[PDB]
Amino acid sequence: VDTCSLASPASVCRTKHLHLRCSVDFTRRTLTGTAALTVQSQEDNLRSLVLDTKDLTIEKVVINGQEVKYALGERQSYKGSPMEISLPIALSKNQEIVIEISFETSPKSSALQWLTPEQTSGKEHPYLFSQCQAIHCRAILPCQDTPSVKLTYTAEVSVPKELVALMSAIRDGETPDPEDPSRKIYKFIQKVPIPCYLIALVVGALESRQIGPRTLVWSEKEQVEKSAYEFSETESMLKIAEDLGGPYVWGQYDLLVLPPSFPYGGMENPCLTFVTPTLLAGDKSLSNVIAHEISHSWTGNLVTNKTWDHFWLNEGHTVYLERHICGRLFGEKFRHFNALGGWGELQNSVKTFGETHPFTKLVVDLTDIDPDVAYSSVPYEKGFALLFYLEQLLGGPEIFLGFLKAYVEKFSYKSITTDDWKDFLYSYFKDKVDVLNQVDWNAWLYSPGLPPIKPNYDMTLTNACIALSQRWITAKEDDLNSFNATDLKDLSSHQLNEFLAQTLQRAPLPLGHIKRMQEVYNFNAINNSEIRFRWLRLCIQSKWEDAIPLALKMATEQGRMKFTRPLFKDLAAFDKSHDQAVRTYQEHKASMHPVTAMLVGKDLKV
Ligand SMILES: c1ccc(Cc2ccc(OC[C@H]3CCCN3)cc2)cc1
Ligand SMILES: [Yb+3]
Ligand SMILES: [Yb+3]
Ligand SMILES: [Zn+2]
Repeated sequence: VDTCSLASPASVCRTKHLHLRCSVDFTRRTLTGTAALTVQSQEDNLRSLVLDTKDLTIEKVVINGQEVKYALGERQSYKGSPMEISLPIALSKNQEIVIEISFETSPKSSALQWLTPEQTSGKEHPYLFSQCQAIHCRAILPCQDTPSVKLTYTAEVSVPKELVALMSAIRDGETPDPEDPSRKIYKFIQKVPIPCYLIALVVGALESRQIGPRTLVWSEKEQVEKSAYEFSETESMLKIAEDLGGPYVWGQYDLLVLPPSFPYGGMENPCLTFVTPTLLAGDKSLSNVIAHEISHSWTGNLVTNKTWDHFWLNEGHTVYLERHICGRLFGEKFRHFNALGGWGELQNSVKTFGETHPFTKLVVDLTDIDPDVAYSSVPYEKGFALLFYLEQLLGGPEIFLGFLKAYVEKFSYKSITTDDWKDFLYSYFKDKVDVLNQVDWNAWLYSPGLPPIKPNYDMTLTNACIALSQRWITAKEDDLNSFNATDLKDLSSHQLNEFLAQTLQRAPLPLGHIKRMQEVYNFNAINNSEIRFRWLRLCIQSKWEDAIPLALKMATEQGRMKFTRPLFKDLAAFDKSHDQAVRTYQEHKASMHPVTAMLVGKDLKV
């Protein structure tokens, strides 16, 4: 059972389909309409069921054409309020009925960010986007808000006629709205069963450009050309992913480039991946995020974690596939470079939480924990590290990719636990059980801290990064003259980033060192978001007051939490910028994404 959901579990009843009919009201910042849930009883004599809700106003519940009794329980913090519905006729096992709930969202919906025209590229029209993962779908519509249940869906969405609606589904046409000529209705169909966290909606002044046989990129007009170029490797990556994972079942693979406040690098919404505009580096160098989102089309969207305690199944396997895609495109030495960088990020995460912290376990226990507070690189990188270690134990990448494909095929359209995964690993590799039994399963799956063993990494591309980082760390004042722009001449953007990551792991450095780094490398000029993030962190941690306005600007001009949270935290930790950091958060809080505002507030103790 799912300790993050208040709804009836899958063992009691299962939602098979959602038909959503709604209207997006920008004047009120509300979504209003009806959610018709087709529900299948899993029990004899079923007379009631419970759904998740969060800050929803319920008008009525209709079954068999008549209003029925319901009750909203008390709010249980971030979990929201349970909604018990009294069924008019007792159901037999496997009987299906349709329950139509009339509802309206709150402007404060934690699933939604409502943007004013000023907050968009075009400055004329407003914009709305959703982000349900993990447990925010209940803040859009009443549902069994657990990934243990998979449903198909159809939707009709009425929007102001100058705007476009898109969803995690196949577009099924548009018409003027008969109830309001100032509006358009956009229709959508998702015929593959999905967990509700994958329900997504965007409304805005959107344009599209074709970039491959099954891919359009969508954004505001101002970003279309740059996005088409940035993500032009998409089809090549989809082809490799199909080779590794099996058939792509979702029809199209479109991309949507969101406004800068989108809180994450990407979200693998089926048919329509959402990405941060912080990927728009100009040189395709941050395309691994696209590889990651593509990979979720198998690991996550087809094979799904049964509860959020098992989130590493989604992420570890996706990072594993991501790094294989990038290895195929750019070589095995590059895969190792990225794998080793990932271990570095895991080191950082473990150090941040502390080596005994429960959020550093691979399988977590989210009982009475807000999923958004637990979120970190751990499931990604500790999960990847386990799979990479197993690859090395079991005879290499060709062999292990055989397992991955078989795993996806075995559990397609299902929701599974860590034990399901482990049982299948043992089944697939039955002739290697002696090797499998050498793994310290209790440590890897259930213990906090760094894994009990570190995999073997090729160091070829990393060596120059470490060498230069070490030169800086061990430099004394009289060595600073020796550094020069030529030091960087043979380093790729990825290597510059890794040099900064290595150096940040030892921060602070002396202020004069950091001043010299700017003098000779001109890192202030680099617009690549990953590099700029790490550089500004290094500058702030090393107490360079000149970097304060730069870091405040980056923290607020975009909202990807990977960057915004640590920049604010670093600015708060620096005495010279502390008061400004707090004031800046206070001033921006009302117009921030609701989850980002919550987490930055928590980080700052404000
Ligand atoms: C370990 C850490 C967090 C969680 C809960 C969780 C899972 C996914 C989440 O997704 C949020 C963003 C990540 C990228 C797009 N969605 C958030 C919280 C479970 C295990
Ligand atoms: Yb159609
Ligand atoms: Yb010296
Ligand atoms: Zn992911």
